[PDB]
Amino acid sequence: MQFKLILNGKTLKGVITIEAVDHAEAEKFFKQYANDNGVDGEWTYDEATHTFTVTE
Ligand SMILES: [Zn+2]
Ligand SMILES: [Zn+2]
Repeated sequence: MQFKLILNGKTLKGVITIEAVDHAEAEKFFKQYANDNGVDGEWTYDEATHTFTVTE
């Protein structure tokens, strides 16, 4: 499956797409990915579009 993360940071913006075999695994990956980017934000998920957002 494919999932997207929109990073809406104060000083960094991004869009990342991954392949994953599980929805919760994708969430866990993206949370670690944002943490590793130094991005600390609030989260959303939209199942219709397979899109996570993190907003600082
Ligand atoms: Zn699952
Ligand atoms: Zn789905």
